[PDB]
Amino acid sequence: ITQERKNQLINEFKTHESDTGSPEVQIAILTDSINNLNEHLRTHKKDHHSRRGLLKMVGKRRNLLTYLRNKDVTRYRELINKLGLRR
RNA sequence: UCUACCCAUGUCCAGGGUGAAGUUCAGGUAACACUGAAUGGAGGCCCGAACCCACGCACGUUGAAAAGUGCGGGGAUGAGG
Ligand SMILES: [Mg+2]
Ligand SMILES: [Mg+2]
Ligand SMILES: [Mg+2]
Repeated sequence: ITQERKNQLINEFKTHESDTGSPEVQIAILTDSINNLNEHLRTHKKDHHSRRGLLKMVGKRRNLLTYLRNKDVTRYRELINKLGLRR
């Protein structure tokens, strides 16, 4: 467990001090879980059930990224640079 | 001392072509795949002298020669000479 990743990408674009539901925070946590799960699948190549989990996370993260991009174009660009995404 | 195979140690193979893997960059996707370009220089790879071979024909047949010559021919970085 890491609230580290919360308090980092809360404060970058914080609505509240104890913001949790910011797209920033969500996308960041998704990015952390995605990347963790990828390295599981490097080892456990034929864990297909878990891999469907990955594809759902990826789809959530994409949809939240498309949401920012349409909402706040600058705020989107700051998030993808810090996480190191492309889209 | 010919020749067959082997062992040790040397050496030879003008030139030209083709463009494997890999790599890089770009694209590419959540990751990979995958795509393009450049690079790269593989091969009992290609064309072709030396060299090695001996497919066809002619000639020769008391020969220039007890196996050759002429004109073409095959291999030519290899299980090579
Ligand atoms: Mg050859
Ligand atoms: Mg040749
Ligand atoms: Mg000849």
